Formats: sequence, C-alpha cells, structure tokens
Amino acid sequence: DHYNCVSSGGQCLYSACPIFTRIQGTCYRGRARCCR
Repeated sequence: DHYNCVSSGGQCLYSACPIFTRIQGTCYRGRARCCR
C-alpha cells in the first residue's frame, strides 16, 4: 500500500517503474505500483 511503499523507500506510480527500479508491490487500492 502507499504507506508501506513510502516507509520502505519506494514510491507509487501509475506508469512504469523508472528504469533503475523494479516493482515491489501495489499502492492506491491496487491501481498503482510501488517502485524501488
């Protein structure tokens, strides 16, 4: 979820994860991705 994404050092996006990161889970009722 968003809170855990941010606490773990990731950020939520509705587009692709930046090339230097990879998906770690989801955010925002599952509609975004957590990237780190």
